[PDB]
Amino acid sequence: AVVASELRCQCLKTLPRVDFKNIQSLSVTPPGPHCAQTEVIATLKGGQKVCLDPEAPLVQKIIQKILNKGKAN
Amino acid sequence: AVVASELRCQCLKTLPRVDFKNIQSLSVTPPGPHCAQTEVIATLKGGQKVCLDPEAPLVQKIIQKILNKGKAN
Repeated sequence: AVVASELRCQCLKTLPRVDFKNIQSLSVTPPGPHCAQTEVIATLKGGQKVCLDPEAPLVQKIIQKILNKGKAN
Repeated sequence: AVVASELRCQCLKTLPRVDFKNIQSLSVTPPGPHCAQTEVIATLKGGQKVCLDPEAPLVQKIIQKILNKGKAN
């Protein structure tokens, strides 16, 4: 009945460091006529994704750590 | 008939800086039993997405520029 998903953002909320070690995927997109702020979408290991910080600026470090965690090639 | 998408990666190839200013979305995911390397997926403005560098390490700068391009709040 009532509405809980309209002119809000990319998600009701977001995490600054979703189950990091679990983060098995990520999705960053700019804001729109409501999100009023960039937002991302990270997936975890096991089957559980969601929306994360705005480009994880404060968590960027831990993020750059997740992005640089592919130094196995 | 022939197969062109098997034990390869997240995409046939990837861009180090897809239509950046157009990049209207992004998706970063780790490699698997074939990609042998982290890969991402960025979308452009107009309706055209694809796979980008591996966390755009060399292009990370221009990327951090796209991630920090939300300083309008």
